[PDB]
Amino acid sequence: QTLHAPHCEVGCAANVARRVGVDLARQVIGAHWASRMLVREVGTFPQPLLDRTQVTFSAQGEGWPALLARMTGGEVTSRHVPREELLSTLHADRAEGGTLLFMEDRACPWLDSAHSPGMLPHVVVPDGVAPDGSWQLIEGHSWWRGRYAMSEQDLLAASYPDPDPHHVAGRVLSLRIRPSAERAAQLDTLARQELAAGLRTYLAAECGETETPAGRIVWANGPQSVPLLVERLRGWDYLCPLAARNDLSTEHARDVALGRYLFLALTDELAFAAYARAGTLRLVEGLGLAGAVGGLRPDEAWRLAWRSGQKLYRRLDRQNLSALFSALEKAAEVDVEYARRLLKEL
Amino acid sequence: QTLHAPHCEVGCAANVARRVGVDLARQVIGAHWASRMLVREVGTFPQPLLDRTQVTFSAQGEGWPALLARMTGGEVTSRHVPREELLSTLHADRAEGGTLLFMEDRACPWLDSAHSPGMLPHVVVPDGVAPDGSWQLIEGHSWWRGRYAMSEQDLLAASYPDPDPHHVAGRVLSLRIRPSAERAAQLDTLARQELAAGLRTYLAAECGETETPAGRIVWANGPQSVPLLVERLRGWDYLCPLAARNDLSTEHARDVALGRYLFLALTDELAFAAYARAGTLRLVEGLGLAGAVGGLRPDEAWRLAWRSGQKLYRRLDRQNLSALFSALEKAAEVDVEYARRLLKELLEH
Ligand SMILES: CS[C@H]1O[C@H]([C@H](N)[C@@H](C)O)[C@H](O)[C@H](O)[C@H]1O
Repeated sequence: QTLHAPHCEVGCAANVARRVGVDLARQVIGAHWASRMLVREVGTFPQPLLDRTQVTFSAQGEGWPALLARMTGGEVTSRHVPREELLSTLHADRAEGGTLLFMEDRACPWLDSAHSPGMLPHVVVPDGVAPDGSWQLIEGHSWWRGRYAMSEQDLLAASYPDPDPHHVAGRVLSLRIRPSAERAAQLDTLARQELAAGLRTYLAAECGETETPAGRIVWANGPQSVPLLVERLRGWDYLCPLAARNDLSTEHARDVALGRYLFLALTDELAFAAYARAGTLRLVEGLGLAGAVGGLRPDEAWRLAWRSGQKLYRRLDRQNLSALFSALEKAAEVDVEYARRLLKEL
Repeated sequence: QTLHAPHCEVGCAANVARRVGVDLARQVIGAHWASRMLVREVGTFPQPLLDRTQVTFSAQGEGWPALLARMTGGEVTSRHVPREELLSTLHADRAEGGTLLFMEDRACPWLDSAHSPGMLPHVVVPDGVAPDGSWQLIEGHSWWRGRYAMSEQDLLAASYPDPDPHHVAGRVLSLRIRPSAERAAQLDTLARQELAAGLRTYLAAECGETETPAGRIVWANGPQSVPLLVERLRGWDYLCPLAARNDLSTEHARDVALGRYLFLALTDELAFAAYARAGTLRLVEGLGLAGAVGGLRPDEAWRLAWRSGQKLYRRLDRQNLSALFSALEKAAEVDVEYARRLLKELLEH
């Protein structure tokens, strides 16, 4: 069965990681405990790519590409490749891992997105050639998890589109991640070391700020990240009375739709947090530390906040806004007690 | 009488600069020739603030805060002020320039945005207390330009919103920019220098890439900036059949609204391009190089691309889309002929 994740690129990496005997969810993502509030907002003029104040959450920390590489000793590097050389690079990558292949949503018929290339590009994992000569594409997104066959012709049609709004033209992420059999024996040892290192970064609770052409990017780590996030998201309660009207302007229905999109993107991050925290718990139990840390369930607290984000996205009103904030405050407080307990035991 | 520009913060800065004998449109913005395409796109994972691929244009280059500080010997300083120090900051800043005071759209009643704090915060220039106790606020955006009165009570309440989605509570940009007597006379000298420095940067035509938590940010300077923009903007032609197709789900309808927003944002940057270009013309004259560039009107070319964008909001079809594309290639063409002549004429001395 095909592995999946709330972020489809992580699902893809998980399938690839399994080929080389690496458990991404448990040993890589689960080994990296993180909690960060991120804000894009007005800073120093000019910032022409700053289209709106924007807030979200991330439990990805450094991210799986940096951690998958670190821990396997291998390599997760991105690159554009010319159409003549694409079919071969796929077979070449599969030997030592695999490829994340970027295409538009309209290039994947199962996505049902013919009339639009999507807000962001999509990603699939090519899994070798079937008897027919048609390629096997692994879909990493939980909503469409599985295997889809696509003719070879369509694969270069999909990977080199015209026009190319997403600059997706033959873009590939190359996972060269096969651990040497000595490194492979060190995986749980290294996972336990990454586990402690992320917990220390979490409790260090550092703050940061950068000025970019897309705006000022603010971030805050650690136990205060979710209380700071909730405080900031209150600023969007104006969406509730606006969305309860049926006679919205064109300009006003745009406000609502971007605010709603802000809450969809956050909901996917809460799903990811629940997925990561489960991986951490499986890593903890496999390390034999579960009985020492206790029965706290940060993965469950984040799942409830995910569901509550879904509920807000479907019906953007004040009761569901307030219920999201309260589910997030609960996840913040189970997180910090679990983090402190787990670092103590390590 | 109130100055204005298509970006509200630029119109606000023009008003503060006039108070200290500096013509922002001519000596600061007109003295910074620039052309740049910006893309935000997928880069290294993870990038949680990367919500969509996005492309836009900028003729602002380094931007007026850097230029206006350099040229005046002063500073353009951002700061959050506690409530009990806002009025005194407003009064104290006015002697050396003034203040861009940040505000939610709903704080400014003339914006008719009571329902929303806006996608972005707004800025106004407080302009003293009137003999009746009321405060005067200068609106620097062309569509609302003028002076509005606010009571001190409403100004304080509006400058400290709770909650504060935009993070603008007591946030001020302090423009301490009064030139010394000697600097005031060297002004048009420095405006001449900045014009050449900016022209040389435009032809250096460098590009860059940064990886941020908001995505990979790609930029390109030079004569290739507008053809590159038109190439990438072709990627959004899918918006035409998508709009007016009446079986639209919440997600595909969100795609249409964000596409239209992309071109609304772009339209403002073309109107700024026409505004900056025109400022470069008026600077080229008091400098006396008008005759030695010919009759090339980059302001007029860019103003035709601006109008071409506004057509797109009312009707978003392949024709108006291609009309905007052709208008943009014209302005890019005019821009490189004009810049090549003016940089040669500048150093001909
Ligand atoms: C409900 S599909 C959701 O994600 C899409 C795609 N799967 C990603 C991976 O590119 C597109 O960005 C869509 O515009 C967005 O609404």
